[PDB]
Amino acid sequence: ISNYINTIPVEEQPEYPGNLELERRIRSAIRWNAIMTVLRASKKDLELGGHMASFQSSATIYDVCFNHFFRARNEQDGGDLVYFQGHISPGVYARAFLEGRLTQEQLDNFRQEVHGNGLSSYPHPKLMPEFWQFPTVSMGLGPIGAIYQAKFLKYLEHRGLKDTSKQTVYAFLGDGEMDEPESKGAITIATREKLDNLVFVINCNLQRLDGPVTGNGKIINELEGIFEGAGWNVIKVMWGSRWDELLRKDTSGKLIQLMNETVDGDYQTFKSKDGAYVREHFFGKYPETAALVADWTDEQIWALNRGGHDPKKIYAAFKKAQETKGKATVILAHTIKGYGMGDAAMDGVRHIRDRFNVPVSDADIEKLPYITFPEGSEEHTYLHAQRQKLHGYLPSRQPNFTEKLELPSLQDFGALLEEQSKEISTTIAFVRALNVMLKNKSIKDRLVPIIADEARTFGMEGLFRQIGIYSPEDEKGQILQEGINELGAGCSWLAAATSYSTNNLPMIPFYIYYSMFGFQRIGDLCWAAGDQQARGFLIGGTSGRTTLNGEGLQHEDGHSHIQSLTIPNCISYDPAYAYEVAVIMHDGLERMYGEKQENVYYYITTLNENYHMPAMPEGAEEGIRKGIYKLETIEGSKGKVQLLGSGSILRHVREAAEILAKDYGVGSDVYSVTSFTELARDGQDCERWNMLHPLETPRVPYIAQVMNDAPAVASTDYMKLFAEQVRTYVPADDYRVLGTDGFGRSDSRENLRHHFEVDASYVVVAALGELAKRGEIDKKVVADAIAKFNIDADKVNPRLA
Amino acid sequence: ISNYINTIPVEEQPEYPGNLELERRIRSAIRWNAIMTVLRASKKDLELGGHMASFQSSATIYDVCFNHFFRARNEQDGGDLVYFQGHISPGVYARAFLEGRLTQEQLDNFRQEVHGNGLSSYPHPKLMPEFWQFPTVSMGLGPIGAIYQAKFLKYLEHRGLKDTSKQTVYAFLGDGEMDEPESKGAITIATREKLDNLVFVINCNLQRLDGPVTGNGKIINELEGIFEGAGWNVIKVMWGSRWDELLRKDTSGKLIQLMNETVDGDYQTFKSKDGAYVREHFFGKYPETAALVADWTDEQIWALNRGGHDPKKIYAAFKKAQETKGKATVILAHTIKGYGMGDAAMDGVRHIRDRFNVPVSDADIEKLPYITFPEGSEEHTYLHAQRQKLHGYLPSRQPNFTEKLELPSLQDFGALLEEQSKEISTTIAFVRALNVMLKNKSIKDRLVPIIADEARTFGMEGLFRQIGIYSPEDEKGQILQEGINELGAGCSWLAAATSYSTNNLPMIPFYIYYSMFGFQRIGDLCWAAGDQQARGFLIGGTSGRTTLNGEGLQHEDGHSHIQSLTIPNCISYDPAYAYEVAVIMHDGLERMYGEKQENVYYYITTLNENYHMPAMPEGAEEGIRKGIYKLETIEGSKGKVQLLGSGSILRHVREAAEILAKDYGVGSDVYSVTSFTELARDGQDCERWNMLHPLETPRVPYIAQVMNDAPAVASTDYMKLFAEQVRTYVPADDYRVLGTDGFGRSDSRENLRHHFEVDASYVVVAALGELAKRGEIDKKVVADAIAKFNIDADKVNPRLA
Ligand SMILES: Cc1ncc(Cn2c(C)c(CCOP(=O)(O)OP(=O)(O)O)sc2=O)c(N)n1
Ligand SMILES: Cc1ncc(Cn2c(C)c(CCOP(=O)(O)OP(=O)(O)O)sc2=O)c(N)n1
Ligand SMILES: [Mg+2]
Ligand SMILES: [Mg+2]
Repeated sequence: ISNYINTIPVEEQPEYPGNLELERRIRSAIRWNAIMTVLRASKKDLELGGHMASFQSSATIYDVCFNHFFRARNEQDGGDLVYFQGHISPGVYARAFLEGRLTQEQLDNFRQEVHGNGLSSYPHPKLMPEFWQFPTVSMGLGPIGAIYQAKFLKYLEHRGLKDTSKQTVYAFLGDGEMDEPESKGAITIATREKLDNLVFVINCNLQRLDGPVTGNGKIINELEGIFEGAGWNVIKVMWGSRWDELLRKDTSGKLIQLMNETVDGDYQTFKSKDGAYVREHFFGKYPETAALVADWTDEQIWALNRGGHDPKKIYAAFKKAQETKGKATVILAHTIKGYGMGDAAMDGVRHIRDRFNVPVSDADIEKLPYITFPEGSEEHTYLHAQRQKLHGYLPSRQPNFTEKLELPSLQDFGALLEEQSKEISTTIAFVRALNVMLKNKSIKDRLVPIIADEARTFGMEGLFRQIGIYSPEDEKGQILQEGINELGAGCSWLAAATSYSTNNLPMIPFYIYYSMFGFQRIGDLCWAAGDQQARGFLIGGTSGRTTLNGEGLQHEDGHSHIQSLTIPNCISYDPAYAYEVAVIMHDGLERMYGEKQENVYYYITTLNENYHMPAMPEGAEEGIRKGIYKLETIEGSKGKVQLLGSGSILRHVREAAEILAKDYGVGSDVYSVTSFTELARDGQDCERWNMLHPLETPRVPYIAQVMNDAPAVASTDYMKLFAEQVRTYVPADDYRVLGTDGFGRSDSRENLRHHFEVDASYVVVAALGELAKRGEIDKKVVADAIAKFNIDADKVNPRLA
Repeated sequence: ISNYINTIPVEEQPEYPGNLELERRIRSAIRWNAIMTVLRASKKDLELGGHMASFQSSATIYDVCFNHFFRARNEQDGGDLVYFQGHISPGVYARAFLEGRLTQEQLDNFRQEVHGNGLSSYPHPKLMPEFWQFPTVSMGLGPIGAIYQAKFLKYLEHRGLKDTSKQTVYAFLGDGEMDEPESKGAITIATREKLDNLVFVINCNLQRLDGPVTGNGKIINELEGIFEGAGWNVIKVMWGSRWDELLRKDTSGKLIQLMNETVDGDYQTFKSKDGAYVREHFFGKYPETAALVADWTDEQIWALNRGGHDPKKIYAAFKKAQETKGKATVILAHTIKGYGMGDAAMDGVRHIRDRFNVPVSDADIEKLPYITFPEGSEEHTYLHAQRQKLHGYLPSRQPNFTEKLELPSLQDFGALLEEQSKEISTTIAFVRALNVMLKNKSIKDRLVPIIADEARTFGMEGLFRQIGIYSPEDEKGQILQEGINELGAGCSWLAAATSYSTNNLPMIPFYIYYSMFGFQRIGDLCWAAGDQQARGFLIGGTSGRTTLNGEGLQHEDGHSHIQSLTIPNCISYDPAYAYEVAVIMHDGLERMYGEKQENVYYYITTLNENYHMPAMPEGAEEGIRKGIYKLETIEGSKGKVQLLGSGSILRHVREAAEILAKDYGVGSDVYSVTSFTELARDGQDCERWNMLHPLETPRVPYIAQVMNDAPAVASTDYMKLFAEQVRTYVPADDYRVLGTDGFGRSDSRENLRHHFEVDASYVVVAALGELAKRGEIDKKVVADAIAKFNIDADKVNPRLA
């Protein structure tokens, strides 16, 4: 940790290239418009919300960037990728409006979007697909997402995919936000990969929402110490030019000491006082210091500003960051929260109007008007001149990539559609589908297989020889290995899955990991990924509660599908067979990267268990994509039932169907449910349409179109709700659901399949139980089956076990 | 960072206190038994799994701690809290067996626990409630969990609740694991809080699972750099004692420069070779280094070992960490993964038996026999003698606290059961409930309110002046303010929620935060919390998709309940009224901290919306607990329906009921569903039991004992699956569910509840639609309602919007 003064001495500070006075004129109008936007929304009294004090402390930092650094998307690259602090959006909206990119009506619709012409509270690409790019309001996700974005940009270059060398990734963070584990949790990665195309701009106003980050300490010193220890280039922007001659004057080194020894809380207090308090309490600590401002009007004292408010001091830091190579730079900008708001952080409105010399007369001020710069005006000229010199305006977003990809047809996945000689798993099927894609000229180099240490478990190690491991194992390596870091890998996946828009270069990621450590461990990023319109594939390997049998409690995933079904634009599947994964993967590619360019991403759970893989029934394609199709019908004169299964459990309900037919003469319809969730979504859609169109003929849910009314039983490797979610749509009077509710534990697949009551014997007993209720069979026969199958009717509910 | 040598010089290292010779024998026996355990499970060929290489690399570190450092739970405190690395469990089981705490049958039942006498793969309290304490296999959770456990212990001491001053928290981590953002993302807090009762012990064998952590780097240096930069005391245990002379006679400084410049990849290459190789490639790099070992035989060179394998080196670091105050300490133990296993890294195991001079014949080697030390043997005496000196054996866990608390009665919350004066929200109701508790003499100081920055949003800023904010606002402050760090807040919550077991001091944490950042953001921690038998309350504030109306996409929670229902021992509630919040909180208090000592934790979503809070209907208590109760029935001569609601949407369902009655003559039964999830679970339990007891009297779902068969409609601020989850158990033929499926956006509550098709208007059209279908009313009546209510029957499905 260095002294509590700027990192760059004024002697090494470059000349500021802009018109300081004209820029302040433009900056003040933006400040005013930002405040009017939030104030106008406030007037509605609809509890709309919005922030003001934050952008007030960082406006000048953004201002210098928009005028002298931020490159907009251009013919060569997507420009600088700016991860704007989410809640300073009113300021971004204020500038866009001034640039004529947003209308007055839109600003008046701030935080009112449902009707079509409003603005989102925060950066939400899904809501404003041509404006916002990176979802940052969920603190912590911005810094790590940016780190991996910077890394992915380097990847594109090294692979020779695109020259991203002129792109800088900027993460604008708050100091309170750095407390999130994800904020500093991955910073050593920027050093490892020498990400000199990444700049962290932490706005150090010393306060978070309900108070100061560390009132008893020095947050800027803590930040410096850890980022410096992490090998980052640290630039502290502490004081404005006014301090320059003061420090130069101080030969006793007492100012540095006072500055160094004063704690956050104190500094924050001074800020709420007056020149008198400072000179007395601050400067009054030592005579040597008091004697510096001794000849200072208290108003001269109170005039000393924090470095984050001085453009000249801000410019030096960004110019230096821009020049630095070999590592990432973090700029710690010292600011005042609620800067120039005084009263805050109509009398207060008159205050900021005066404070920033805003061009609004006393006759207009009560109208809370927005300010605009006419064409031909000095301000209008400069505002656009600076941006044009920087390639245009940002934030901006292109929702669809321009190129046409020549995707592999399903036929190209032929070998997977046929019966397998060897017993394999859906994971081996996945790796094989990847290889089919690796032979496709058009997308072969666009594929981005991602791993988090474990490859062997997923039999991914065979790909290493064919495509290599990105290791700037060389800079041309194609597979991204992120180590034991599920969040970081999800971030690389997000960078690749949204590359089609950000860089207009579609990249198709395939991130495979232990399914349990998916939505459960990185769920907030998965939700933000949907916001970011990510188009890619998340592969939850070693899935199913009873299939990853030895690992136990914190590994056995019998619910990721319950977690995944909560994301609107995530398409989840739990295939049982290899031909299904091929059909599913092919459909995803087509939907997402085909001409449709559907803003959706895929989640496919795959297995680590091998078994016979039959050939795809002819014409089963549409059903597989839809989520269900009848596998076969079995004859039986004693009765009829329908049996549904998915994943590794389908194999077991299929065995229950043979037992039922053989030992009980009960026939059945066997269905492979590739997606209980897509089927649930379809039923809901039909029911909603029906409810909304009372005079129209009721639409029939696909699952209801596929199934009949015979008593049904379903079993899967997930908790019962996974299959229960389609109850409303099952056309049978009876629909029993077996599932793996309860905490996992270590044992053999067989022992677990019995414990969780999802094996063949339970399916048979469940099927028999319904026919018994119908009067088709004697209750005694089901009671004997329970006995016959060594089933403990009185063992604790697995959910409780 | 510092030189690549041991932090502690020999002249400063203390005399080893134990019998190294005897200790090696015992250690070798534990090494053997651990491998026999995993190998024996392997023989079963049931894909049970288990690891061996990892524990082989860290065995001596644990051995020195078990012999001279670890304090077992005792009469005064819970002893040292050790977060044992997850996959080295075979080594912990091997020692427990040698200590006579585990039987050979149990070891023989390693990873086969479904039947009663087996052992879990990893540390899982829920599965082995009296053995394991902290769930660590999900990497990253243990380090951050440990930091907040150390902080909580301090908290207990500052608040005067318990002198935890003699307890040390050890987090045994892997170097690969440190890549998880959660691993280093919060190390800065240990310095902030001066956690000199926290010791991070990172096993630096330089490799993850599928390779080195950073082959082209030095993770020990990286680790050292960031931890020291974060203010921690870092102690490096690099080289064994054989290096001392070499380093001491090397006056040129070349050996250090060589050690310093060598990257991890080459170091690892050295251990796969032999002495000759090292002599040429490592020492042969320079004439001065080559000369240090010129007099050595390739064997004497091959014998040079890593510090983490030398008891004397290990001991010095743990001892030194023991006298370090004012901050936490990180011990970087340098080891060899797959140590002593050589080749591997039946009879091929005879190599390790040779390697560690294991006392088992080459004829019995194939039998994979366990080693034990007979009562009276020098080894047996020393093993137990060392432990007794340290208060016994660990790990061990106590499932229930011993003291009896005098919990508040429901009557004590009487004011909350009456009709409320002003319009308040369920969050105000929650804070008021907390205050009732804070007046209880028995539990007032056992309460642990936890907030992540935001307090005023939840009106918690009012408890500050009352109970204070913990600051070691003083050190006796009760409220834990964890800033913008949801994971850290949940870790403090976890430490508190399980203090009843680890310290036999029941503490009752109430963590309130923006619901969206609960399970979605810290779900892996939440799952581990259930594994750790956590007893506390998680309060999801500003919950509901349409209720936190202005915030939008990344804040509007309409699915946290779908995530929370995936955890078996978490009880979820979505109350609409203040009296319900009181009954649920009282019930949870009694269930968890009452005589019942039920291992479950609660999840209550609360609102930021104010509306009329009615008086609790006499006798509604049990129904509120169970999940549903009839609020009232409204008369209607034209038809009848059932209307269900929860949270903030219930009042709109009641509004729909009046509309139906007043505008259409349709009567209804209105139900308040406090917990759709608990009703589903109950129904699932009923049908499961029914299926398993076919000859017996069928069990009726509680919801079927409340509802009747009139067409039903339900609406909640959550996606449709939240209410649809009870379909199977709803006794009505028609059951329409309205929900907030889809991404959130900014707008007014009114506009949002209409966009998400969940307001009174949609409930009325849904109910009327059901009657028209029954021929009960004209289809034109529903069509006109849709018109009357300005409903867009053809707008896009909110899920797709
Ligand atoms: C994960 C998460 N937690 C909490 C919040 C709530 N929140 C919080 C806690 C804010 C305080 C921001 O403090 P900061 O120091 O990061 O930045 P500023 O002081 O510059 O605003 S702004 C905001 O929306 C959030 N958006 N995301
Ligand atoms: C969150 C998470 N991700 C992945 C794994 C899988 N995993 C991984 C990736 C291991 C490698 C351990 O590497 P390490 O360096 O932390 O430890 P050792 O070298 O001492 O074994 S052990 C293991 O079970 C896990 N348990 N938890
Ligand atoms: Mg701040
Ligand atoms: Mg390792």
